Amino acid sequence: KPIEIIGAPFSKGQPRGGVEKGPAALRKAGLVEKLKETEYNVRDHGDLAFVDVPNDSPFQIVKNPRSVGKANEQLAAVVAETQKNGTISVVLGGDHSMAIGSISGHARVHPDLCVIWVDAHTDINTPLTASSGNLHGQPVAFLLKELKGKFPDVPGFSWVTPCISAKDIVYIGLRDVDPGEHYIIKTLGIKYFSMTEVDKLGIGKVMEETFSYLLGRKKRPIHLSFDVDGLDPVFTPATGTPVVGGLSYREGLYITEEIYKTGLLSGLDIMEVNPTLGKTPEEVTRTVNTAVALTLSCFGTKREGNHK
Amino acid sequence: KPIEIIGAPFSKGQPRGGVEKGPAALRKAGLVEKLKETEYNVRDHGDLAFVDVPNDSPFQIVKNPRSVGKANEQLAAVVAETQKNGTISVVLGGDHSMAIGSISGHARVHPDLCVIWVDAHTDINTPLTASSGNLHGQPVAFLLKELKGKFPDVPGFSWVTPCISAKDIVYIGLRDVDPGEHYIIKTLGIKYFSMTEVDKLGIGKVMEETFSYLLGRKKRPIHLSFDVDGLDPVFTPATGTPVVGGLSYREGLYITEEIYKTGLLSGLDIMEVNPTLGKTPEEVTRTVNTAVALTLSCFGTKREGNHK
Amino acid sequence: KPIEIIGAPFSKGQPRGGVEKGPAALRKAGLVEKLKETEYNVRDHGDLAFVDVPNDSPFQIVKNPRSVGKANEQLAAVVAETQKNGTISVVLGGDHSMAIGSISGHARVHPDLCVIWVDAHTDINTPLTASSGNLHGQPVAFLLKELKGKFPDVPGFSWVTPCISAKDIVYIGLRDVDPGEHYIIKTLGIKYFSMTEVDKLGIGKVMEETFSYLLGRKKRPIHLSFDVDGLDPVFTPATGTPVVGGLSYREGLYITEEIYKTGLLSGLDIMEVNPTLGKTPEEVTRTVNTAVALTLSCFGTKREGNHK
Ligand SMILES: N[C@@H](CSCC[B-](O)(O)O)C(=O)O
Ligand SMILES: N[C@@H](CSCC[B-](O)(O)O)C(=O)O
Ligand SMILES: N[C@@H](CSCC[B-](O)(O)O)C(=O)O
Ligand SMILES: [Mn+2]
Ligand SMILES: [Mn+2]
Ligand SMILES: [Mn+2]
Ligand SMILES: [Mn+2]
Ligand SMILES: [Mn+2]
Ligand SMILES: [Mn+2]
Repeated sequence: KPIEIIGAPFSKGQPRGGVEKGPAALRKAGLVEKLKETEYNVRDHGDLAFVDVPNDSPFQIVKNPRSVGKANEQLAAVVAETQKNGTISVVLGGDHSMAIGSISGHARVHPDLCVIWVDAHTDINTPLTASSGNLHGQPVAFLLKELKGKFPDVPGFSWVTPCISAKDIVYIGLRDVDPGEHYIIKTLGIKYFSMTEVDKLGIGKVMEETFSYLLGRKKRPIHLSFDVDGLDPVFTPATGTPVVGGLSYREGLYITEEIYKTGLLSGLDIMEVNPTLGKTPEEVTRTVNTAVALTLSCFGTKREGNHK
Repeated sequence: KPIEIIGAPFSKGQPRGGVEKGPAALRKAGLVEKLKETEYNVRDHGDLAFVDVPNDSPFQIVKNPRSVGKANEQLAAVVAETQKNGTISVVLGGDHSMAIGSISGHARVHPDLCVIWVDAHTDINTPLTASSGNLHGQPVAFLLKELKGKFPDVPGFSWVTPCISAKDIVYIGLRDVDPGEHYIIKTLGIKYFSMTEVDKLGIGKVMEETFSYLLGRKKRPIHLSFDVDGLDPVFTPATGTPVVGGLSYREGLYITEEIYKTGLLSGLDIMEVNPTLGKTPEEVTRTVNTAVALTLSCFGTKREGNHK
Repeated sequence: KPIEIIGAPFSKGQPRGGVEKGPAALRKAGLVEKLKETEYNVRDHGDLAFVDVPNDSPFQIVKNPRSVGKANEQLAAVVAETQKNGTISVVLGGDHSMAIGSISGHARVHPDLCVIWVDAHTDINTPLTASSGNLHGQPVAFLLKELKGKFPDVPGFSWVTPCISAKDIVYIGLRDVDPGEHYIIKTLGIKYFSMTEVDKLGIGKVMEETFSYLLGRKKRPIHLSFDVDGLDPVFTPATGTPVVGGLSYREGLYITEEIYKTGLLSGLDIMEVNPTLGKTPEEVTRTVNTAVALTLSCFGTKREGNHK
């Protein structure tokens, strides 16, 4: 089971600096060559080439609808293709709206997969509840089966097929949820471990519960969508929406180490790394180094050491 | 049900005076406006006027014994008034000596109240054991029954009536306790959770035990006195007496969230916030925001999110 | 039970000159004076003068054998002498290669001693498994019985006799282990607590398990060899081999507080403080003060407070 690195230098999902530079920033640290050092074979697919949809006027409050939908449609076909080939797709991200395509592709092949979403945010606003109108804050809304039809058809997303049930997703790291989002997750019964549950339980018990809940009855593919703002700004400063009181570098690694151990990791997303938003170059260094370390962890690197 | 913001720009409890600007800084951050966005209604009693006592000769070691005792005598009067109005009192103060007026006036109405003292210090020096003479380090000493008549009656504190006992206060965050203080807390059998206990049990079990101790025989009014230096200097740098290795931002919010969950919060103190002590504007903004964040949490704001 | 500080200004164990200045930096932090103020009586033996060996050329790959050996031989005899008289030895070191002499000398007076190694590294590379050739990454290999006869006897170390068995040592803080080292610790079944275990169990649980393991069968003296890089670079930045995701300040203090509480503390090493590797003078003070706080903790200072 090899690894397939897939770059997605896209930012139309949001307004900020240059999240599209995230893939280049990550490879710069030698992420690909480092991955090849694990027991996994690795293939770099390269970065996708996105072309904007000309008259991409806002659909209500939703910005760059057609462009975001066009990019994601392309990504779903690419991820789907590497999934069918029996590989572990790794999307080096731009904004988190690319999770729509990443997960849609992964789900077309492994429909029974589950999603672990590490993020300070739920990204579950619909094109109606979100005032920002930034698609990176609505990916899960476009993917959940229960919200299907709860919002008007959005131009550019007619190819999307709600692929994940509200009970197949687990949030870890929440601390910045909008009113409408908290309503949805609450009314839909979505399982989450906010920073409050993390402080109470400890990351160790959080994983046991995350796994028993998602893998208790039957085992299935795991798709970990990782937003770097999930960890605390001290560790991942170079992101568009940083929130204090985040996951520590240690807890982040624990998460991935545990996920590795399940041997079920099937899809991975490393998103929101925006090098331009570094107050100093070192802040980018920290962000990138933290992202790379997490990525390597998902693939066997253990802090206790490794040997063949 | 209602909430009343009381301002206490008093700094005679310590050699630093920037702590007087605390209320204005918090108010400038939008504390008032944010509290109204909760489930509670809010009232701003405005700031108290502290008439400074002329010939305030030092009482042996104690500094400004009359000026502090008089400022607090008012606070206690103001606080006793809002408490009878059936509202939750919240004091945005300067130094922690004002805890005397806040807690005294609060208990003046609710004598069966308990106290949760979040602080890196015990602030329980008696005018005799204290070596600094700064009253912001002796408040608990002027409030505990067991310590009454155990040190020469200081001038200006005649009006104070020992309200709490040794089994009605719980310390959280201790990491710098002078010898005479450690002697008293243990001789008196005061219940506390120093950083050592927080590290071992974990903040989750820590809150579970304080609530068990203070509210075991019965549910009663809770007074939360929050010294911003209880959180590590990384989070609350703009404060008078900072000590490394304190409670984290997450643990700080955890405490306040839990106390809100009891529905017993009756009195609140947010002290020692001093903007003039911010090495860089971002340090004052960081300190202030955490103080506001801690307050909102006390009144419902949850990290998992909120909706109407 | 008295205490005797022993300076070990040596650095031929690693490539970066400067750690030789560690003992002078610690005293300059008032370590000796702060120690006398606890309940223990203190004596400072001063620093040892090492004899730079002439034709000290590499031994296949290990750098400066004769220099490190003779250096360690000197310390051993000194540590043996102080231990003999019935005092607790505190070795202020240069690089961690001096642990060979600290522990060797300690074991002559207490053959049943156990060892608690706080490090980000296992320092158990052999002259054949290592590659850096630096001996500060091999002290444990020279002390373990199970490792004798697993590599060629090094020139200048024949005075050494493996003193600890694979079951008499416990590691805490591990996060940067070499493949060869990892193979060794799993092969020999050595007990350890990588940051992974600390994240999972909590430092409180880690200490209980460490004591059950080492002091379960029977009670015996404890040797605590503390590498400052065991703590996170945020607290001990001035060290040769910094590694993110380290033990926190609070955890370092919890470890040392629990050790002190056993009453069996007999030998201690405070190593790898390089005051020249500090990118800024404050980073040197920060690392020196952290190490100092750690030591005081090892001899009674508790965050809850102290009093005669
Ligand atoms: N709930 C906010 C959050 S935007 C943050 C998005 B992301 O998690 O991807 O960084 C909104 O609708 O804009
Ligand atoms: N024990 C010290 C403590 S000063 C800290 C006061 B406060 O906790 O209110 O910041 C003294 O007597 O000044
Ligand atoms: N495994 C590395 C570790 S160097 C770290 C040495 B010390 O733990 O003493 O800081 C080597 O063989 O150089
Ligand atoms: Mn996010
Ligand atoms: Mn996101
Ligand atoms: Mn304090
Ligand atoms: Mn205080
Ligand atoms: Mn070491
Ligand atoms: Mn080390």
